[PDB]
Amino acid sequence: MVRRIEDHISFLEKFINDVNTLTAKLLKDLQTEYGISAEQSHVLNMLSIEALTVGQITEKQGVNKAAVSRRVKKLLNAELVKLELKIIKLSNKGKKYIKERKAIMSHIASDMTSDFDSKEIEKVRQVLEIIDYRIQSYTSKL
Amino acid sequence: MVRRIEDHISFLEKFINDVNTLTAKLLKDLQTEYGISAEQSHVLNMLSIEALTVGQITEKQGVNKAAVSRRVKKLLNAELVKLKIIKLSNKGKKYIKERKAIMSHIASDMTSDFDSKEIEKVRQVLEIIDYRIQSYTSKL
Repeated sequence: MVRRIEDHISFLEKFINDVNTLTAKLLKDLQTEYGISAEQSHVLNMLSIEALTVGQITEKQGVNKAAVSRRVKKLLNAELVKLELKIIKLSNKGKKYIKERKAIMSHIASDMTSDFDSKEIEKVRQVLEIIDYRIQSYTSKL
Repeated sequence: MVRRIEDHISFLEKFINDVNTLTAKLLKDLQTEYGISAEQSHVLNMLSIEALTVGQITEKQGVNKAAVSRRVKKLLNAELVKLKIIKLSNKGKKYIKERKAIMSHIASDMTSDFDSKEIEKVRQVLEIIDYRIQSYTSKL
């Protein structure tokens, strides 16, 4: 079992890099055309799901109390995000951006899974949901 | 069905960020113990797979023409990397094995209660996806 989960782990690290490498390539032009970097794009993607504060973002991101403060002020100056700890939500324009990001992904994902059996995907998705639940739970403890 | 594939992509992205988040917190002390930052640790990660040069590294990495050359310099001076042809040293490999031990122990604990065939089904689905992604980034 040792060489087993270790193989799964090695495999998942590779799958994650390939997903990141492919995502960056498919979004280079959009970010280019919106004047934002990959890093700022990943921040808009986090806020497409829930309104966050520099505090939250920093925890999920990593060691960047200032690098986050900067990136967020830059997003505010580009009017891609807005305020209401502070109320950091997406502006209408950051939403247009997220809609054009989803539409680009959704499209190649669709063509890539058109043949999958939804009953099988559904079982796989439940398993990953439980693991996701345990990762988030463990992240909370310590 | 377009709102279902969107849900899957979002879930998939959320899963990946949760893993990256957890991975960062689990390794901070070890990275700290070795005198390196998370970003220099990513360069070791790569070199753990295959010996590379600043060429391969900058690409996969992404946007980083000289920010990568720097992290390498620091790793080279730390004696984790070794020299063109950039490889890991026996000290760099000791960091990767200890990294592997921390991750493997956590991953197996979160997974020990699953049926081996359930995990294999997940593995097969992800392999087919990774197959198709590599095949795609291959084209353009």
